[PDB]
Amino acid sequence: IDYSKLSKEVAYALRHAPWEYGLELDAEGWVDINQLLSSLHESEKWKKVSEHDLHVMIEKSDKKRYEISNGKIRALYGHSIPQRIIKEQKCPPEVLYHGTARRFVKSIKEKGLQPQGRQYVHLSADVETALQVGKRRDIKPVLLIVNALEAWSEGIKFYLGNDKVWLADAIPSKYIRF
Ligand SMILES: Nc1ncnc2c1ncn2[C@@H]1O[C@H](COP(=O)(O)OP(=O)(O)OC[C@H]2O[C@H](OP(=O)(O)O)[C@H](O)[C@@H]2O)[C@@H](O)[C@H]1O
Repeated sequence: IDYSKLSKEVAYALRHAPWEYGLELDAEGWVDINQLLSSLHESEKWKKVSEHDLHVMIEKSDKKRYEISNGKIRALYGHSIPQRIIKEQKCPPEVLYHGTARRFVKSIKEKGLQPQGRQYVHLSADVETALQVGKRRDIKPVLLIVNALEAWSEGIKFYLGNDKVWLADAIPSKYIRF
């Protein structure tokens, strides 16, 4: 089992297109794990995949993308579906980070950080994690430093993703150090 490719398939089902797998996510993103497995088994590549394989995929991952609880599974962040995933509001640390591509910096300066295709702006707890986010689009990514606690004190909402991935509503440029 190629766990990296399996994770990409699971991400598509749990973040982007659950309907394509015949799945319906609840308000917090959960779906029955046997329903996900049944849907994965529609694809020739994944007919061997067991629940055990999903736990191992999670255990071996660089990132805490998914969690399995009481026979249900969800993605913790990254969703793009029309129905807003309900996340817990959370006061952020003083500073969070956002790694991006050079070609987006002018637009972020003018408009702030926007959720774009996702439901939430995604932020990083540390510099190295943020640079890895930016490296997905740019070999020379730009580190943005977000005055997150200041933004929160002025009404910008932040939400729990995981220990390394923070979520937010749109963040005005005034809170972003370039
Ligand atoms: N006003 C504006 N004008 C122009 N561009 C703007 C803009 N505001 C923001 N942008 C940029 O628009 C891109 C959005 O791109 P994305 O939706 O992929 O967000 P992201 O890059 O944060 O990545 C999410 C997670 O996906 C991966 O997680 P996984 O590995 O899949 O688990 C990562 O690790 C993350 O945690 C980003 O470049 C923004 O900088």
